Amino acid sequence: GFGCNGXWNEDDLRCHAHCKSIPXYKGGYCAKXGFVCKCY
Repeated sequence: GFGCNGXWNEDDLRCHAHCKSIPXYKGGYCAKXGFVCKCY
């Protein structure tokens, strides 16, 4: 995943990095057992 590779591998930092790299987003929080990278 995009940093979110599960409960024991929840790198929301990298999820944020990912989403920040996407235009129209400013960040990205890691959700759903640390599996879903959700950009905002």
